[PDB]
Amino acid sequence: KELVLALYDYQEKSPREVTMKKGDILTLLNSTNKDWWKVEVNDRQGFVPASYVKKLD
Repeated sequence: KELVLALYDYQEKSPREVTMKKGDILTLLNSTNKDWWKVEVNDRQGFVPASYVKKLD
């Protein structure tokens, strides 16, 4: 698709979230929410804080 860049690390705090590290490059799955975007990291899917990633495109 698409791609975002993780600007910060994020540990999942809930069953529909996913973990990411600074610098990771993620596939954006759904950005229809203002606060949480669904991303695919590496074989994992779930939401992160929208503003902890940046679009590239």
